[PDB]
Amino acid sequence: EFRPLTLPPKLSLSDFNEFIQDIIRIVGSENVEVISSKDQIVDGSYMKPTHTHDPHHVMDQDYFLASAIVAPRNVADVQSIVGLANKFSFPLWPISIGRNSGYGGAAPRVSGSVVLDMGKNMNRVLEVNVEGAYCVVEPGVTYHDLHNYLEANNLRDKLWLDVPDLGGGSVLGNAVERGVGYTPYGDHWMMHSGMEVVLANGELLRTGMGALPDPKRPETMGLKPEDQPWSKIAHLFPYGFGPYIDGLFSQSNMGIVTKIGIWLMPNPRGYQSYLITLPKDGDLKQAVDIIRPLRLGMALQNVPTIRHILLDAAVLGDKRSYSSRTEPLSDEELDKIAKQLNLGRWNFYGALYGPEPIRRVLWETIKDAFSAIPGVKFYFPEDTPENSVLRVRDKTMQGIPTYDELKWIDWLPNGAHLFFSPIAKVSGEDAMMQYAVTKKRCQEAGLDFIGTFTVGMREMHHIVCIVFNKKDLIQKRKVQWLMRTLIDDCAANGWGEYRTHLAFMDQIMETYNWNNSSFLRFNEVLKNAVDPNGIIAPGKSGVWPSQYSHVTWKL
Amino acid sequence: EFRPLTLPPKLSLSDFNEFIQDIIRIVGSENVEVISSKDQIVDGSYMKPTHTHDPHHVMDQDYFLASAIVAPRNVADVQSIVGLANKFSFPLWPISIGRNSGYGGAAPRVSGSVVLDMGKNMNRVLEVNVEGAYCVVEPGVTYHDLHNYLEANNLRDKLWLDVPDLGGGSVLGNAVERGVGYTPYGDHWMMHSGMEVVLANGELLRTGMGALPDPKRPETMGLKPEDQPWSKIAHLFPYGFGPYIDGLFSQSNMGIVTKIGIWLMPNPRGYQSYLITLPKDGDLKQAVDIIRPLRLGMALQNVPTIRHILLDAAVLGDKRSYSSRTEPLSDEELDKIAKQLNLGRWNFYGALYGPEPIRRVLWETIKDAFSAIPGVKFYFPEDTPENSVLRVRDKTMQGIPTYDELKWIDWLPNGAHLFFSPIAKVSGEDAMMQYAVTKKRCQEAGLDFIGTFTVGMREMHHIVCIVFNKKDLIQKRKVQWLMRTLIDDCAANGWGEYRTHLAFMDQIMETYNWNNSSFLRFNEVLKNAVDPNGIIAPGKSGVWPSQYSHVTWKL
Amino acid sequence: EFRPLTLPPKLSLSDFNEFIQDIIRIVGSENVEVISSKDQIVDGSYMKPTHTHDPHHVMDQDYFLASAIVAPRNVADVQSIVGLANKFSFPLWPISIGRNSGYGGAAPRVSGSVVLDMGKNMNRVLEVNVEGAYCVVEPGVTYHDLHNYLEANNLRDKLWLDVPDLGGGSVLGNAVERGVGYTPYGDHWMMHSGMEVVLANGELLRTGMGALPDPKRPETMGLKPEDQPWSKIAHLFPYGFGPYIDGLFSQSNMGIVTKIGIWLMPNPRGYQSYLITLPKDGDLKQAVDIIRPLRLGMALQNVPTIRHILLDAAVLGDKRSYSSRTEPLSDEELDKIAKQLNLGRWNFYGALYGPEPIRRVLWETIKDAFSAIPGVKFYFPEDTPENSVLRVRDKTMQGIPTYDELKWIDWLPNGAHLFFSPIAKVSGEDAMMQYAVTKKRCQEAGLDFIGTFTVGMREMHHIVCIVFNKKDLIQKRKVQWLMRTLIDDCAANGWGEYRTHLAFMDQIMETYNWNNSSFLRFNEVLKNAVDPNGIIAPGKSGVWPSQYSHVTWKL
Ligand SMILES: *Cc1cc2c(cc1C)nc1c(=O)[nH]c(=O)nc-1n2C[C@H](O)[C@H](O)[C@H](O)COP(=O)(O)OP(=O)(O)OC[C@H]1O[C@@H](n2cnc3c(N)ncnc32)[C@H](O)[C@@H]1O
Ligand SMILES: *Cc1cc2c(cc1C)nc1c(=O)[nH]c(=O)nc-1n2C[C@H](O)[C@H](O)[C@H](O)COP(=O)(O)OP(=O)(O)OC[C@H]1O[C@@H](n2cnc3c(N)ncnc32)[C@H](O)[C@@H]1O
Ligand SMILES: *Cc1cc2c(cc1C)nc1c(=O)[nH]c(=O)nc-1n2C[C@H](O)[C@H](O)[C@H](O)COP(=O)(O)OP(=O)(O)OC[C@H]1O[C@@H](n2cnc3c(N)ncnc32)[C@H](O)[C@@H]1O
Ligand SMILES: Cc1ccc(O)c([N+](=O)[O-])c1
Ligand SMILES: Cc1ccc(O)c([N+](=O)[O-])c1
Ligand SMILES: Cc1ccc(O)c([N+](=O)[O-])c1
Repeated sequence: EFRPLTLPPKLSLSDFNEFIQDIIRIVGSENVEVISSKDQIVDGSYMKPTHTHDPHHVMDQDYFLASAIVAPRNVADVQSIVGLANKFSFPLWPISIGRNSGYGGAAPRVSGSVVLDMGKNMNRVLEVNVEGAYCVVEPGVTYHDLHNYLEANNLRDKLWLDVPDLGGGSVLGNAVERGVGYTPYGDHWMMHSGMEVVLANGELLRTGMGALPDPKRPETMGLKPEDQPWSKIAHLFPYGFGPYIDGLFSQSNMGIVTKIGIWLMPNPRGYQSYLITLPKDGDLKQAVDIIRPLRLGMALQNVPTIRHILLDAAVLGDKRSYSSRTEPLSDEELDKIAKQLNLGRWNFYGALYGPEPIRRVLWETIKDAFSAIPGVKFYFPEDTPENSVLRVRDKTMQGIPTYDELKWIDWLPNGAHLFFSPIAKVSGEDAMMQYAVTKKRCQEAGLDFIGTFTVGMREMHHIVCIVFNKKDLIQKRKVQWLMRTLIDDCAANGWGEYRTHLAFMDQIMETYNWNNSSFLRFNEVLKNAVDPNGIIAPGKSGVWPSQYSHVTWKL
Repeated sequence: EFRPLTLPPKLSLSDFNEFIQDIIRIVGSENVEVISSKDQIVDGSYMKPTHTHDPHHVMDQDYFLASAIVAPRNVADVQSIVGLANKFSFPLWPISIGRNSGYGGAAPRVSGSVVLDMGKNMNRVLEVNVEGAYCVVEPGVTYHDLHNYLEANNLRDKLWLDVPDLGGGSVLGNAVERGVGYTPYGDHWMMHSGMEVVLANGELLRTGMGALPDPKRPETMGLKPEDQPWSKIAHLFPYGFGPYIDGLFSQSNMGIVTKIGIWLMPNPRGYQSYLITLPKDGDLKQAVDIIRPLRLGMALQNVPTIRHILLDAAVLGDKRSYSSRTEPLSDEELDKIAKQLNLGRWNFYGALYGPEPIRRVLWETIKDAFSAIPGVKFYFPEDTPENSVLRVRDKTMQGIPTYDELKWIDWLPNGAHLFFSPIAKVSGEDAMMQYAVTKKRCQEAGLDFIGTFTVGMREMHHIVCIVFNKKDLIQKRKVQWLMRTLIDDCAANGWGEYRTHLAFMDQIMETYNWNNSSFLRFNEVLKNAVDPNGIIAPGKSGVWPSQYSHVTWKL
Repeated sequence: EFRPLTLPPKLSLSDFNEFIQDIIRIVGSENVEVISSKDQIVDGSYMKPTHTHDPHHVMDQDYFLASAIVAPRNVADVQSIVGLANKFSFPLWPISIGRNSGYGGAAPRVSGSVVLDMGKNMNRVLEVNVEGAYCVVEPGVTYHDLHNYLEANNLRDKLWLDVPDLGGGSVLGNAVERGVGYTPYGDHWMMHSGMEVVLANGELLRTGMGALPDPKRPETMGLKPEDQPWSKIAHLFPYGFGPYIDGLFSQSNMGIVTKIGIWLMPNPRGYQSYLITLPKDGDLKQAVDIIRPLRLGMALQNVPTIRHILLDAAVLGDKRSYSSRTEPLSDEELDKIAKQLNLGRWNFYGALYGPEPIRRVLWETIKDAFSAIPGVKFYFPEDTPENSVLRVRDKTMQGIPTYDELKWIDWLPNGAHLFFSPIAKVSGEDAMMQYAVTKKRCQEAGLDFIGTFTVGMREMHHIVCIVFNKKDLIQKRKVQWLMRTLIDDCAANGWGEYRTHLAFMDQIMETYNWNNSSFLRFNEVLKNAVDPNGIIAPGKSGVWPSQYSHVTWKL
């Protein structure tokens, strides 16, 4: 194609054309796609995501957007595209699914960048192994896809998938990002083993035991490396020998991932989701403290989650379906909605897995522990209305994907999500302070507070859900202001953020400044050593190649 | 001091002297120690380890040995020593305890290197936190030290330490090496969070949330960075934000570690070790298969271990105390010794943790499962003689360190350990093949086979114990030959090794050659980028700085 | 000499010795002085200042301190010392007087640095010219010295010196720093013309018209450049032709200044100091607003100053001589002390200069303007007790130096000054907000607020006087905390600082970060271009040469 709406820094249209001309010859025109005009700038839907920019844009819609899109047919193409990118110093921005909304979606940090759609063609579930209780996968496999594959193959009785709320995302895309999930296998990054990735220099590289070569059998002769099988231990033990480099690949521009090993929980032989509604707002504090020991003690098995009242209601209804009021709902109004829905001002969803004797025993401990809270009330999914959030999480908590939760994005008219995500201690006092600070700022911006803690062993990801109408420019600015201020306040109180949207990766990296930004400095060193040309996703997590001046690029 | 018995490559005695002269001015003479003569080359004891070379030398005793030794008083000294090392391009080789015997002990890969004794002065238990259920520590803290600290502080009822067999090693030294331990917290590397290390350039760097700075209070003003407190989440969540670099620090020369966060298991409120003796040699196969599901299913909680007959006997007695025979004992003789000691030809030690109802239920499942094996017999520690290996592991399985196990090193006269450690699937067929291959080679070398599997979730570390008399030069050569051959055979069958001795790190790295040694190549890139001068432990895990020619150095 | 208590970064004692050995050969032993021991670390007095470190240390006393001291005999030596410094890459830190206390005194930012005492030998008043109404001077001339020179020469009737509070400082040292003074000639940096300085490369360079060479007369033949006379216009017009580089020399490490032109106010033919006591604390606001127009309108001629009550009392008495209380005095107590001393809660000192008709007219306007304030009261020096602060400033306001003001440093036991100095608008509202913020933080730290505004045309330097006992380590930390917090708060409100102490130049430079620290980046470029080796005062104002890593050095 001819003229992109915008282009990478320091490059002529003459060069873009020779570059794109060459890519089309490689992947064929069916695969390439140049962004020539506004009618191309459509904000999709979660069901059919837009690969050109951020769907949930806090900033201008056309702010971050690609010059083109390119779907490699397979690994060889990636190696090739990468080679061309080096010739032109054209920036790439890889993606498996494009489903990362609330964190910038498919949009690239630096505009005019070519977006590699790793997912379109490399869609394959490469392997599922019952004895090893794991599988292998390409960037294209969403959670739903895997679930079906297990189900078609009747393997669902043998092994369970762990899954985040909405089911559409890339299994590996979410993994590299360290996204959370609900079962005992909830920490996604923790559950991987052996990976494969294309370096900036286009060379292939497996990791961990992935490096020990599978011995040569007559049947495997002549295979290209990307097609060669993995050795037996590759997916069973992550460490390998020597330095453990896998982390360099999480949340970073060090290289493009092509396949990845992921564990799978054997069917536990027992399950029963549950609920415990906390009556008061202040109950958040005692509940957390009651939880701390249950988590360390292994009473609570999976990643449970304390949900705010509005989150469950957002799933059940629009703000309009509850109040004509155009401002943050009052504590009074919040108490009222809970009475309508039968929920507490906070609501703890969780689960039990195992044979009955284990389950019965755990259930006692849990129920007995939470009783210290006046007014607590325990419901099983059966015990609730056929639309309840519980009936839904009951599936999420057992590997069944769904999409019912997107409904909450609809609280305001033109829904658009934006996640603020500070980490917080498994402490009632710390959790209480974080909530208050986040709430007041929200009120200042005119937004309803909404969030959910997701309980890790020694920590909790506090996930603030900023819903906002994507067409009110004023609200957007208030929102940008909201984010930036929240970042600084929590920072000023020991709180970090585990992930964020393109428009703030720079600010958040800056919070990580102990010892004069020593951490970032070490990374850039690794970065430039690995990708001299800064071809791969420059600016991810705030790491900039030497070519990009921090003055022009930071934000 | 004046003249070291050997010196680093490419360096004058004139330079060694100016270098050492300067170090003495920094750390004071009490801290430095030059190796001038043979009387200095004493092979210590496990209780008082030698810092100058390998105690268990398969190779010549004086092969790998330092030019001097230097104990930094604190972090500032390390930064300083490092700075001098760069001026002279003198190679450093860090160590916390020196306890890594069976993997080369305190000896450096490249001879004449200065050995940093990080442990002598930086001995402090920096923190223990009950709510977070973790602690922080300097290189000097051994497992015993921590246990006492917990016990002095009466905290032992609140939190348990995880511990490897012998208790003397460095808590962090073993952690960076990814050493195994017995409780549920057995995977040491997995249990860390937040670290601190000195880069080749001497700059400080915390990691993970360690990077988010603790807000400034009047009390903490003026503190030097190394003395500054960590932010609240630092030890609670390992990921931080951006690339997860911690692995670059495991089994590698990327930098020197100064402190490290480590988790601690809350007292489980229940415990009972157990034993299950497998009668026949061939029972190894079914036992493994019976185990696979129990492990994934969480029936088996901690890292259990299948011990070979001779290992338990070595603890109970010398080969001489069982046979005047100078060659590998026959299967007949092996069957006989088991009858004497009441053990099976294989013996599964493990444990249960939790309230009685959980414990009772698990015990049923386990006992019921293993019964498929004809002749199995279950003993509790009480049910056995007051010297039994079980009475010992009962302590190991609950965080109590010991030293009773060193007795096995004594099988031959001049005991000397050497660990061959291939990883193997949690499969009876795979486990059986690995054992046979390892045994035959052992027989070829005239050595008794001895080993123990240590069961991970999806894998098992097969630990071959090569005992050999450290004074028979012939036996040593047979042993070198043994190792090298075993490395190649297992390689030729998909088997890797998770760790090894200095004399074979090069060979083992070479097994990891998928795609033309792509893995090693990526590392050297990272290496040279990070330490231009190759000052830090060159050759660790086989990674060589550009200065060392692979022709002269590899081995 | 042999061994300095500390040394510059990256340097051997062997090198220090060869370096110092060579300097001694140049300047002779009388001039050099190595710091070998603690007895050398004496905190002097203002009358006999210590050249080795900070007298008023907020930080550890021995924190910032030189390796040695060297007094060049003349310009040639400076050029030479500089040349040696380049060979060794030894850092220099120039100073004229050492009188910069409350900003770190004679101490160097980077420790172990050699301190050039420019003042000892280069002490000469090079010229005084009545028609041009200016003079020329070396680094050694203090204000008192110049005053005497004028007075010996009977020139005092012809021209007046402008002078800061205490009279001991270097006329040029204070000028390059942009220090303030009391007469109409109060802006010191503004009053200079033509300078001379030694570049990092040791080359000489005059500036402005200083560059146009004085034509050659037989009498001036053979003169060395440093001894050559200036052309006629050199001291009369500052701009010269082409880029105006003089500013590169203010508050920066660009080069060492050797002489400098400075204007002198012709005797005005009339003078009368005055006072106006504002009764209430809140009167600060209206007073400022009444002042704004008087300043722009030229009613107020010199740099007047609004003094806080405690400042005048500190001069009159110790906190102990007013209250046994160990904490910040109450507003009540403050009102009481004013009644005792006859002063307002704020007190405006200023002056009139000119023939009587001008003076009479101005006096009316001023008196009439300030009357809008209820309770104001106007005193002439005559109208007050023979110890009054007014009797003192009456001299300061006419070029007469004094030392009476040091008495205020004595408020606490071990007096030690530390200046916080944010700039503020000539507005009652802005001035009021700044005062409140600064006061509350002071109260938080347990310190009495004390300060004085010094009124510029369109702005006011708010000078917060942090007195603190230099031996209470706790108080010191509270103070460090005080400074750092004040810096951030004022920053968060548009307020900058025109100068500061070594321990905070880095933090303050960071406040100046518009557009991604663009300002600092531009400077480092200029820095490294000019001094490749970073020999000259690295870290001044936060500007670091490329050799110093920002991670290790910043603070
Ligand atoms: C709207 C929403 C989002 C959401 C959620 C609930 C709602 C209502 N619940 C989630 C949850 O419980 N846990 C979670 O982690 N995320 C959840 N989200 C956010 C989002 O939907 C998911 O995180 C989703 O998995 C993200 O999208 P996807 O998984 O498809 O990722 P992507 O679009 O490919 O972007 C991935 C990013 O990582 C890097 N990347 C991706 N692929 C590669 C390859 N092959 N190589 C290198 N880097 C890669 C890119 O930087 C890209 O930005
Ligand atoms: C003889 C023996 C050994 C043994 C064992 C049973 C017997 C009878 N059981 C073990 C077990 O159950 N699990 C295990 O991991 N090891 C066991 N061993 C072997 C050995 O005793 C232990 O592994 C022991 O912990 C190792 O010694 P130590 O822990 O003291 O380690 P070290 O002497 O300091 O050497 C550590 C190596 O790692 C690197 N290193 C160490 N400190 C640093 C720092 N600060 N910075 C950077 N790198 C560091 C070095 O490369 C060094 O070689
Ligand atoms: C305690 C105190 C201080 C004070 C004051 C009242 C009291 C009670 N009143 C002052 C006032 O009204 N105005 C003012 O500007 N300062 C006042 N102070 C602070 C201090 O006493 C004076 O500012 C004093 O003039 C500073 O000391 P001095 O003038 O002697 O300066 P120095 O010791 O030489 O340090 C100068 C700095 O500038 C750079 N420098 C100095 N000479 C050179 C040369 N030749 N070349 C290059 N740079 C040079 C150095 O960086 C040095 O740090
Ligand atoms: C809904 C949601 C969004 C982003 C996250 O990171 C997340 N989590 O549990 O980690 C959950
Ligand atoms: C005894 C021993 C020696 C080395 C190891 O690595 C080990 N392990 O369990 O990992 C156990
Ligand atoms: C007393 C004092 C101290 C530092 C200054 O800067 C100052 N000034 O008027 O500029 C006055």
